[PDB]
Amino acid sequence: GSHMLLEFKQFLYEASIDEFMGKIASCQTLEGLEELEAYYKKRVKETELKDTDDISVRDALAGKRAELEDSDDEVEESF
Repeated sequence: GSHMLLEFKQFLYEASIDEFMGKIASCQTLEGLEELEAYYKKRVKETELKDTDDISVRDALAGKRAELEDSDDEVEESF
């Protein structure tokens, strides 16, 4: 069946944004987005993330961060 093309961009350039942009768009909490932000920083030495993931996802993750930071009304700091 299907496998990595080994000599092309395409399989990586789908890789970048396949669930992660959803995972941040769904993060529901800045405190979680920030854990996603640490998990992004934890991961991308363990793999590669090219240019493509980093901009697309960060601009979204940071995209959400401002929203979520408006949404700072989170657990125990405000119950």
